[PDB]
Amino acid sequence: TLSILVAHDLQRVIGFENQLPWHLPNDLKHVKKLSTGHTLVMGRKTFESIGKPLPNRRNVVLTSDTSFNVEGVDVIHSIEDIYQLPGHVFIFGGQTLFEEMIDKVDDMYITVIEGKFRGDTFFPPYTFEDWEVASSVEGKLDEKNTIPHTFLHLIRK
Ligand SMILES: NC(=O)C1=CN([C@@H]2O[C@H](COP(=O)(O)OP(=O)(O)OC[C@H]3O[C@@H](n4cnc5c(N)ncnc54)[C@H](OP(=O)(O)O)[C@@H]3O)[C@@H](O)[C@H]2O)C=CC1
Ligand SMILES: CCc1nc(N)nc(N)c1C#C[C@@H](C)c1cc(OC)cc(-c2ccncc2)c1
Repeated sequence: TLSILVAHDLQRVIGFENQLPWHLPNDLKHVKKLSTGHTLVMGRKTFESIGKPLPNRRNVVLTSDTSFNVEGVDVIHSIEDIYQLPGHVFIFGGQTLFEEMIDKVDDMYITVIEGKFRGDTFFPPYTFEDWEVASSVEGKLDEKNTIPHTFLHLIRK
């Protein structure tokens, strides 16, 4: 299974100056629950913005840099290498990897952040004409999660 995992706003903003524009604990839990025990594939800039692998799953980084070798991270150098990865693989960002992979994935786990933020990186445009809504669940608002948000699971038709 090859999936996209992404959070984007009403205009498909995903990032700003190598950071997420929002702070949403419910979304991090969501990500943990989905990917624990599986594989995350991410671009080099995305990895460096956090700088540490996420524990309890395989962390894979795509980069042209043949000197890359981080403790607890696996490296690949070609998009083609993604297909050799075993198990459930989640394309985890950022913009460049999303653009490269959106036409190739089976399904998408999207957190729609119902706001308009300033961004410099975007999720590519897509149409529901090509994607069936397997599920759509509103996030609960509270003290620490104060932006409305919706978890979508979309499956390519
Ligand atoms: N809201 C969300 O769900 C998410 C948001 N983000 C955000 O996205 C932004 C970063 O996106 P972006 O700038 O596009 O960077 P990326 O994370 O997509 O990294 C780009 C780098 O990945 C490597 N790479 C990509 N494709 C290839 C390839 N085909 N072959 C070899 N290497 C490749 C290259 O590394 P190299 O230059 O070393 O060769 C390239 O420079 C940040 O703001 C981040 O916060 C990221 C993930 C999720
Ligand atoms: C969650 C934000 C998020 N939400 C959703 N729905 N999809 C995503 N793909 C991401 C994401 C992401 C990237 C920036 C990312 C990569 C990473 O590579 C290790 C670690 C984290 C991370 C480690 C720990 N705490 C917060 C974030 C985030």
